[PDB]
Amino acid sequence: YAEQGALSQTTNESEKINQAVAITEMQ
Amino acid sequence: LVPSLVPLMLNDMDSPITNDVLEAIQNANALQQQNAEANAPYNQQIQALQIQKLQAEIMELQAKAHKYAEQGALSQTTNESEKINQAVAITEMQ
Repeated sequence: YAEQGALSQTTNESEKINQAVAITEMQ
Repeated sequence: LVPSLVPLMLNDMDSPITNDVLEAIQNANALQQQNAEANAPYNQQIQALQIQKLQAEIMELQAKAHKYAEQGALSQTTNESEKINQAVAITEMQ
C-alpha cells in the first residue's frame, strides 16, 4: 500500500508536469 | 493475605504430621514454580507476537491512509487538467 501511494504520488507529479508544459503549449 | 499465611500457620503446629506437611508444601511450591518457569517463554513469545501484530495494524492503516491521500491528490490533479482542457476547448469553439 505504501508503494502504491508512492506510485500515485509520482504519476501525480507527471500529470502536473504535463499541465505545466500544456499551459505553455497553449500560450 | 490468607494463602500466604498458611505455611507460617503450619510451622506453628504441634502435630506429628507437621514434618510431612511442610515438605509437601515445599514440593508443591517447587512444582508450581517449575511449571511457571517452563511455560514462561511461551507467554513472553505470545506477548511479543501480539505487540508485533498491533504494530503491524499501525503501519497497515497508515499505509492505507497514505495511498488514499495520494489517490485523492491524483484525482485533484486530473480534475485540474480536465478543467484546463475545458478552458481551452471553450476558446477552440469560439
